[PDB]
Amino acid sequence: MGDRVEALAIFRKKQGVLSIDSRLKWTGEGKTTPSVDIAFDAISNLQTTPASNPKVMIRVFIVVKEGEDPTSLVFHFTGTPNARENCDMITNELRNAIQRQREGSQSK
Repeated sequence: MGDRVEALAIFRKKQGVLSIDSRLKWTGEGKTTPSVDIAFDAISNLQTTPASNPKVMIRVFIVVKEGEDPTSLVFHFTGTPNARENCDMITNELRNAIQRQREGSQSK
């Protein structure tokens, strides 16, 4: 909500739109259902490409959202025309909103 940012990326050889609305939601190509729906409470941290890299990507480290186990997902913006710019847009709002939830969930 407001943190809504879009950037398509390749998730497990799937090139779809990566969206951010309180919950990090990535969706595959030609799909109405999100393939990566993980809330910020299930995002412990993430690693993104250092900008100066042809293979622009976004990696997310998932905390265990009751129901599964801790995992790490990768969204390759490498196959995206605006990989880095959207990657930054995603990462910045993503990381900001992810921590934003932590502010009211944990003491720090």
